[PDB]
Order: sequence, then structure tokens, then C-alpha cells
Amino acid sequence: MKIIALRSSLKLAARIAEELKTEPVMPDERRFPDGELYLRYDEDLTGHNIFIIGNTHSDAEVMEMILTLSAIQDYRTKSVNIIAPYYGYARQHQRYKNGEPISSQILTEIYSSYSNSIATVDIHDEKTLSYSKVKFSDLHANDAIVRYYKNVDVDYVVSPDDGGLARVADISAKLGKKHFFIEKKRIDDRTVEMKVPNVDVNGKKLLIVDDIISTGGTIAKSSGLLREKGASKIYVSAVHGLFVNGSENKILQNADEIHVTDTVESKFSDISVYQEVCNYIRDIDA
Amino acid sequence: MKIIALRSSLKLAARIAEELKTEPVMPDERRFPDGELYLRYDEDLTGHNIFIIGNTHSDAEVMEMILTLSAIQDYRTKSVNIIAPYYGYARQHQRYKNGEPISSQILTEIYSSYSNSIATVDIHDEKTLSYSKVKFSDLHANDAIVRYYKNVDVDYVVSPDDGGLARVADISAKLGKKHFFIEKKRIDDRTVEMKVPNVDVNGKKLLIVDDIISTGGTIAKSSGLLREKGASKIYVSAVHGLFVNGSENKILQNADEIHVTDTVESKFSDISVYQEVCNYIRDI
Ligand SMILES: Nc1ncnc2c1ncn2[C@@H]1O[C@H](COP(=O)(O)OP(=O)(O)O)[C@@H](O)[C@H]1O
Ligand SMILES: Nc1ncnc2c1ncn2[C@@H]1O[C@H](COP(=O)(O)OP(=O)(O)O)[C@@H](O)[C@H]1O
Repeated sequence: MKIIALRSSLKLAARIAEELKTEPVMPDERRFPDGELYLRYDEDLTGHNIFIIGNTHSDAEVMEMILTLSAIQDYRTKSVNIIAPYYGYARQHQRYKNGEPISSQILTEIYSSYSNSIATVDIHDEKTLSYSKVKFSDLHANDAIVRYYKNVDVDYVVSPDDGGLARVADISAKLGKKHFFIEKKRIDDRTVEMKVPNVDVNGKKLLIVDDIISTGGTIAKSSGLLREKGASKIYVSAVHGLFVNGSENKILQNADEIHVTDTVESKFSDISVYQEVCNYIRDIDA
Repeated sequence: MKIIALRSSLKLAARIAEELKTEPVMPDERRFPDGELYLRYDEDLTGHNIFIIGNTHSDAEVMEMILTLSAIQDYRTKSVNIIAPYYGYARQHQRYKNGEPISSQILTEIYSSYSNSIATVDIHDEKTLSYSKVKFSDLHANDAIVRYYKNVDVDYVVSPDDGGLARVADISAKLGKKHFFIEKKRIDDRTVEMKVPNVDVNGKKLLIVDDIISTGGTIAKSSGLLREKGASKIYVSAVHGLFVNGSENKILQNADEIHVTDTVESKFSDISVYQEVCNYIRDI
């Protein structure tokens, strides 16, 4: 096997490569004066099962992925397998207005046409898996989150909305804890919140879990409400910590700690998903 | 027909639309807070021949093109036709070292998969045309350049190197002028230059023409060679004016004027290729 480590995923790809006792192959990469991207993989990849690890969210990450998929065609590889720990554009998985792109469809079609398999960790809406011609696997960070929190005092696991329930149910069960979710709706400029079930959180330690933290509004709001109701500790976790526009600071106004995975690397990346990705890679072989 | 005008090509696209008496359809476009691109074309495109006009050079231009190609699939269109006035990645049209991408190959494959035709103005190396499943046409700015210079005093048309020859030969023929090219090579850190044929440029007015101006090094060096041999006026033209940081200054050190087309819009875009693109569209 050969593991290719793209710029966005150096940390996670390195952990994965180290665990599988192999080189994290990085490209030589630069921008030409006109801004066009240059990449080169001088290692001989012929006859190997290739695993390309890189996120697909920023314009530059997309270019890095596409050009890599061209660069590796210089070699007679056994297979080409994309692993995008965070899969960009998964939120645009249908048309919400006439004349909108299904961004996740066209991008997934492109990736599929140049690979033998695709995988990601905790995609937003599994609909997008169906846009791929090749097998598109949705890996889960559940076990990594459990391994971190088994050593934290937690009373309830909480979903900040009435989605992401399956995840919270699984994590809570593996932790041996109960769980609940928060339903937040706006009704004529006034916000109404309900806990389901209506758990008394006074003096309780709560673990809030979501797939993505981007702007952090919902989590920040729910955290404040919970603190207001007497929660003694609030831990916030998410798989993908994008942290746009001061969201970590908004959340930390009322939550005690934030812990995310290394799918998107930041100072809050304390939970590694390297094992889950390694199990997947071993399955595909090489 | 419907003309879609992307961000990078609003000026040229508007000129084309006006000439064809149609709307330059622009998207609503914004970035989400996380940086992802959003586009929307709310106009009904059903049953029309669509012409998407946008460059494909920057990361953002590539995303705008790709997402547009998805957005328009919301409509049962008669045909989808891409016109990229400046076609990005045309300089990476083969592998130059092992493990490099053939960037223009995979990008052209992607575009070809989602359209019925592609066209561009003065691609760098026609090899890239062969990477398309659909007909990929190479349009030329020659006539527009000739039209502009018909009213300028020119003695010779000049190529900065031995590759832009066909263009310079055509342009000069259409202007009724002689032409030459400059061969520049480095031999042990020192520069040697040869004019072919070995024209006397002392007191002569010269029009230098190239396809692309990026850093301007090439054009600036040639302009300098010619000025020092006594050229009285030097006009610099190119189809695609990218003008990376220091370029404009470097060129105007020895050249008098710069005039490029509107394939890439800048302060120096004095020559429009709208008529050449309108011809293509009228015939497609
Ligand atoms: N990167 C992004 N950031 C924020 N919003 C996005 C992004 N991509 C798409 N969207 C928008 O998010 C909305 C859909 O989100 P959501 O309300 O969860 O609907 P769904 O339940 O179908 O996912 C759509 O209006 C879509 O255009
Ligand atoms: N956007 C770009 N800007 C500058 N150089 C590039 C760009 N894209 C590719 N190149 C490089 O330009 C070189 C090819 O130029 P050149 O030596 O004239 O050969 P060719 O005749 O094939 O153009 C290659 O090394 C290629 O990697």
C-alpha cells in the first residue's frame, strides 16, 4: 500500500501511515506565478494500492485532489482509493431552489470517475453516497469519541437539534449513559426550546455532540440555555471542527471545553480517528 | 439562445450578449460562512442553447465553472456550450517529470463530460484540444488585433520567441507588414539573441505579439534588446494579460504601450474579441 498525504490532512495522514508502518507520501507542491497549482509525486507508485488522504472543502483542496488524481495516472497502480476525512459540499446535496447546483453530486461524480473507492468520516447526509458510481463508505468517529469520554464524568449525551440522534444514541449506549435532544424553533421572533425527553439538567454533566461546528450558533445557544438551567459541566464535541467567525469563543462563553477530531486539524483536535481509517484501509487491503 | 456570464468574464460576456441582442445571464453568487461557493441561476433555461462564458484559470474560476455545469442541469436544455476566453492549465498539457498531473487533460475531461462543446481563444498548445470528448474549438484573436493596429504606424510585427510564429505571420500578412522573431537562448549564464531574419530595427517601430503575459520577463527582455538596437517605438500586445505583480512595470521600462484583449480584463484591455466569439456562437 501507498498512503498519499495531502496538505489539508498531514496530521491525520501521518498518524495513519505510522500505524500502518508506511510512508506518508507528500507531494512537492507550489503555485506558479499566475496562481495555478503545481504538484508532483516522484515516488514509484506502480503496482500498489493507493490511498489518497485529503479534505475536499476549500477551492484549493478540490484542486489538490483533482490534480493528484491526474498525477497518479502516470503509474500503473493496482487501485486508487480516496479518503476525504471531511467531505466538502455535503450540505448542498440537493437543489433547494431552482437553478441551484447539487454541488455534492457533481463533485462526487468527478471523484468517482477517477477512483476505485471513496470514503469519508461522518458525512452530512448519506444521500451523497448515492451520487458515487464507486463504493462510497461513511466511516464513523463514534468509537473514538467514546474512547475519549469513557474517562470523563458525563451524565447525559445531548444532541443540539432533533437530527444527529442516531449518533448520540450510539455514543451514549457505548458510554452507558442516557441521552436527550434539544429542539429549537423560532416562532415570531421568539425562540422556543424543548428538551426531549424533558431531562432535569440541574447539577448534571452534559456532553453535547454534533457532526460539524461551523458558525456554532445552535451549539452556543443550547449551551447557554443548559447552563442557565443549572448544568454543572458542559463538554462540546463534534467530528469536524471548522470554527468559522469566532464560533469556538461563542461556544466557550457557556461551555467548559471543546474537543473535536483530527478530520479538520486545529488546537481543539484531541480525538484522533486514525484507527477507524486504518481499519477501513486494511479492509480494502494492501 | 442563452448567454451565461460568469464573474471572470462579465465585460466580454456583456459585449457578446449585446451584439447578439440577448441577456447576459449572471448567477446570484456568494460564499457560505465556511468558504464554500454558492451559485444560482433562477432564469428558465429549458429548451435553449446555453453558452457559458468564463475563464478557467483560478481555483475559484474552476469551482464557478463546475458548479455552473451542475446548476444548469436543473433545466432540460437544448445544448450546453462552454466558452472559456482564457483556458487555464493549458501550459501543463503533458507530464514534464514523472508523477506530475496532465492538468489540462483531466480538467478538459471534466468539462467535456458535462457539455456538448468547448471553445477558447488562442489556447497555449493545441495538444489540449485532443483531450476533449466533445468538439473543442480554438478561436483566434488575430482579426481583432489587426483591426486595432490598422490605425497605428508599424514597421515590423515581431514574435518574442520561435513559437508564436504562425500568429505573427498571419497578423503581419493582414496588416501588410514584414515580420521577424527573436531567438533568445542562455549559454553559460550569458544571454545570446538572434533576429530571424536579421532585420535592422534601427529607427523602426515594432509591434511585439505573444499569447500570454504572466511575469512579463520574456516580453520585457526582448523589448529591451530591441530598444538598445535602436527601435524608435515598441508596442507590446498579447491575447491574455495576466500581469502578475511586477510585470507591467518591467514591460514599460522599454516598451511604449501595452494593449491586450478582454479575455482577461485589465486596464490594458483595449482590444475586444467579442466579434470572434459571436461568429463561433452564430455557427455552433
Ligand atoms: N457550506 C454550507 N454552509 C451553510 N449552508 C449551506 C452550505 N451548503 C449548502 N447550504 C445550505 O443549507 C441548506 C440546507 O440545510 P438543511 O436546513 O439542513 O436542509 P437539509 O435537511 O436538506 O440538509 C440549503 O439551503 C443549502 O443551500
Ligand atoms: N501556469 C503555469 N505557469 C508557468 N509555468 C507552467 C504553468 N503550467 C505549467 N508550467 C510549466 O511550463 C513548462 C513547459 O514550458 P516549455 O518549457 O515552453 O515547454 P512547452 O513547449 O511544452 O510549453 C513545464 O515545466 C510546465 O510544468
